[PDB]
Amino acid sequence: MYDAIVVGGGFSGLKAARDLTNAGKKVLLLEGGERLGGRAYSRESRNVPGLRVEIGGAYLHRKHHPRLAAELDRYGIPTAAASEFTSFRHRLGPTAVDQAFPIPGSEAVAVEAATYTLLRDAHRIDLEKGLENQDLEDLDIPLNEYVDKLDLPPVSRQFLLAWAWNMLGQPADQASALWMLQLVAAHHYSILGVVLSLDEVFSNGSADLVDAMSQEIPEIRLQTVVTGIDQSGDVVNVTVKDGHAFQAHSVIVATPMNTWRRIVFTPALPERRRSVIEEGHGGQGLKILIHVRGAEAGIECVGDGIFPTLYDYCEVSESERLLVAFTDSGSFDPTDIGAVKDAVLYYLPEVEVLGIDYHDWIADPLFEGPWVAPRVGQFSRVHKELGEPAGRIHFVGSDVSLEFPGYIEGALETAECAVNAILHS
Amino acid sequence: MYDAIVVGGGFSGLKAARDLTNAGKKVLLLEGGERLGGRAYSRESRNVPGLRVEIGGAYLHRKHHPRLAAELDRYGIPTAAASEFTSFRHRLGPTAVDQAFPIPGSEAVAVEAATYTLLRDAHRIDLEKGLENQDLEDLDIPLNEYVDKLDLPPVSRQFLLAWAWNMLGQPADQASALWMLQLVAAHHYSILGVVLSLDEVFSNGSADLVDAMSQEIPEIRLQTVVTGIDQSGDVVNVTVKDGHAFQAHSVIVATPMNTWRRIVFTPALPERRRSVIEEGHGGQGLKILIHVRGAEAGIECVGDGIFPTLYDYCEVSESERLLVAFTDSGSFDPTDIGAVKDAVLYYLPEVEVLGIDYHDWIADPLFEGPWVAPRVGQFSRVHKELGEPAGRIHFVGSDVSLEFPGYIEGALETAECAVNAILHS
Ligand SMILES: Cc1cc2nc3c(=O)[nH]c(=O)nc-3n(C[C@H](O)[C@H](O)[C@H](O)COP(=O)(O)OP(=O)(O)OC[C@H]3O[C@@H](n4cnc5c(N)ncnc54)[C@H](O)[C@@H]3O)c2cc1C
Ligand SMILES: Cc1cc2nc3c(=O)[nH]c(=O)nc-3n(C[C@H](O)[C@H](O)[C@H](O)COP(=O)(O)OP(=O)(O)OC[C@H]3O[C@@H](n4cnc5c(N)ncnc54)[C@H](O)[C@@H]3O)c2cc1C
Ligand SMILES: CNCCCC(=O)c1ccc(O)nc1
Ligand SMILES: CNCCCC(=O)c1ccc(O)nc1
Ligand SMILES: CN1CCC[C@@H]1c1ccc(O)nc1
Ligand SMILES: CN1CCC[C@@H]1c1ccc(O)nc1
Repeated sequence: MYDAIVVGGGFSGLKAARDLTNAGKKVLLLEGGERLGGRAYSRESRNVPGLRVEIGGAYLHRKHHPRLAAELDRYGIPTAAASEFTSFRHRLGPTAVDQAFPIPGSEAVAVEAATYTLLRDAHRIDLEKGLENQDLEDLDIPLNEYVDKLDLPPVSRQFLLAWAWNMLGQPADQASALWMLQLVAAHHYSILGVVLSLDEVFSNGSADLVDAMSQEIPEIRLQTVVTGIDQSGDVVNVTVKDGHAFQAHSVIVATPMNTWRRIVFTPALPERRRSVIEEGHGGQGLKILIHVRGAEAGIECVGDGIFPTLYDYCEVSESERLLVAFTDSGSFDPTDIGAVKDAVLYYLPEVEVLGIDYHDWIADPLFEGPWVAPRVGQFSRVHKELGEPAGRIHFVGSDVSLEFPGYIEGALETAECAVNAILHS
Repeated sequence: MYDAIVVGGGFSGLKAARDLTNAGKKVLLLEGGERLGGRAYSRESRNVPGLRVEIGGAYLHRKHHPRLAAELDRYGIPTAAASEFTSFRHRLGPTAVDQAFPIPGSEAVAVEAATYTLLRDAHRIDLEKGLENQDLEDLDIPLNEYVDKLDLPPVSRQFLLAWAWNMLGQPADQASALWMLQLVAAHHYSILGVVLSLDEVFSNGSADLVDAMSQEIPEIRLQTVVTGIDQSGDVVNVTVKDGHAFQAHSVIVATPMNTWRRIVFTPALPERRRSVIEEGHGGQGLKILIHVRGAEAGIECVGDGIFPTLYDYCEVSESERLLVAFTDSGSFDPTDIGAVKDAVLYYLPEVEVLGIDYHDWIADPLFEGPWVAPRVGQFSRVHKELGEPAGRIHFVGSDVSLEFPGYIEGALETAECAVNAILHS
């Protein structure tokens, strides 16, 4: 038997398992798949042989993300500034300006006012309490309705909705305004910070840190899918798809929220939690790497396209590049290459699409989702609860972070909490 | 005897006297000087013969200033867009950008935050109540201290303080933060609107409207300085520097606040009012028209100069122009032409100063001040009261407007109030 079993080998699981190990505990980490790192997934390009790409999480900001910064410093892991953008090719209408902040002067007053309104709303949110414990229900409404109340003129209206489509992985009519405001809160109550936190990448890929962390973890089982967690006895029993059970005093669930519904918990999880767990969150984020010819370097495009954002990712050669597009998988089918060409040519009519690369996170049974975003009405019913212990079973992950949800920093933050909870026992 | 005597023939007095006349009242207007229009003063340039200039109030915005808009439409008075600015020559340090909004991206987050803080503060202010009736005392502190609390980085810090020096006619250490916030409130709670309301000028000068209004006023006495207002009897008696007294049921004081202290009121004015009336406000605004050679058209400069602002005013010829500078008369001596040259050359080292033109509003015994600005601590003690009736004696003027203080619109607004008060009697 173990002091602790950690279920799931993303950053959250890895941290928990390492930190518990180093505290002198006997830890087992069970990972269902063939790799560690979870939604942090560097690998070779499908389009360009020998090219290493990030197919999930990539970007960080040392100052919004201090735990991650610490990890990077700990292992001497190199980061670099993302390629700064020099060419702006927006589709925000004829009054827009082609720079990084594309709002014209004629909109300045409206933006000023909307800025005050948004930040005043975000300031209603205390990040410690949970979104369900703060009388925030009036904000838990479709983002398109919230934004209609702001009565923004067209460039700023469309610019705000494009980055919110990007950031949430949801179209405006499925996104919750409260959740948008939560992201604002999470970035020291800054609308601007939401985009500015896309500051740096791993020079050598996220696997750098994955590998550094795992090397400190003594017991790991890959291809071990947990199907059962049973704390009806004195010691927790963890059953597994094709193997013998494992036992521990404590279990950490460090798997994605939208997979919890596939595990049988005994006893059943607290009732307040059950519906949302069954529903899942509504995150439909879709990140497409696009291999292209004819693109100048340093392009950034924001607009009203089916790709709200399209921007430079990496130089492939003197004529070729990868770009990255964000949309959502409800709205867009990345396997329809004619659709990809149309969405790119909308911004960049001179560019030829050579291929795309993505991961279908939503179809992956180890995930059933990209990053977290609630359906309208979910997180004002239940939110903080989702990341609280049920007896000896802890829940961690980016998905349940109050502080940094949907970011790597959130995976680290939740793990930190569970480790400490456990070490006091 | 009259139904009403109006004392002072600026826009406030003119409106009151006209509107009362048209209501069927018997009105006398007494003006102490040789002209009508008061701090709206078009005249021929001291520097350039045949050139008509505005030596006080000039700028308006039809949408912030609806009464003024109505007056212009009433008499068919033509306005034009002020010369839009195309050349920016700021002194805001090396990270500043030479455009109308000079804040660099590196400051964007700080500006966002400060914007929220300022507007949240301005929103404490209800424009109807008076600055003394709202528990705003914590804001009634030197602007430099308030701004130090914002902890702004240099370009935005200096940009904000430059326009506030301009707008208030006071250096940061004599200006009240509460008053700055009042100007913000007055512009539909917009920091930006404070500057954007410099939208248009009178095509033919402010005298256009002065003359249109006065033509509707049947009894006017120029060179008639009021020295006494006595409402101890049943009918008000108004005594005058060199002449027989005049009598009326009602008197409107439409003279500048800083001149009230020279009139003997009988009985004495309500005690709450007396100290501030004796002090006067601390407005030291100073507007200098500068005749120059070598200046390109469309210049605008904001910076940390003894002139916080310096901008284009009018084309004099192909080589010559007028610019306008704002500073304050405590800080700067406009009769020291070597000082003027230094202050211009700081922004514009290629420009030759040929002459300056201004009016010493502060030395003018008919004014004793430019536009209103309170000393720190004044208007949180007494403010609304200054513009309230004392028995049969009304107080109007830009100086006492809650809605639009220091603007022409405020002169119209206060007059409107007094007229209506009187017509209900
Ligand atoms: C397209 C995309 C782009 C992103 N971009 C960024 C970004 O730029 N910056 C950033 O900070 N974040 C980014 N992220 C979000 C961030 O990457 C994730 O929220 C974070 O990595 C999640 O870490 P975690 O440990 O909570 O979960 P995961 O990384 O999901 O780890 C969960 C582990 O559980 C395993 N598992 C599932 N079921 C079982 C089972 N029953 N038994 C055993 N194991 C199981 C899975 O294999 C997985 O390894 C992105 C995510 C996606 C999808
Ligand atoms: C340099 C400067 C620039 C300005 N720029 C602008 C601008 O761009 N836009 C804007 O809207 N406003 C501007 N103004 C502010 C605005 O012009 C004034 O607040 C406004 O015109 C005041 O009108 P009023 O009727 O209250 O008083 P005033 O115009 O001051 O009229 C007061 C009248 O009382 C007379 N008087 C004084 N004592 C007596 C006495 N005892 N008896 C009889 N008469 C007396 C004076 O002669 C005067 O005619 C500016 C002002 C100045 C000084
Ligand atoms: C460099 N930090 C964000 C700058 C502003 C911006 O618009 C942006 C968007 C995406 C990205 O990768 N980098 C920058
Ligand atoms: C044109 N309206 C204000 C534009 C912005 C500005 O900085 C400004 C300042 C003075 C002035 O006369 N006009 C404009
Ligand atoms: C997918 N989200 C989750 C955290 C940050 C990441 C992301 C990365 C790039 C981008 O353009 N938009 C969002
Ligand atoms: C003197 N203030 C009083 C109202 C507006 C006026 C003014 C005019 C021009 C300028 O640059 N600053 C202030």
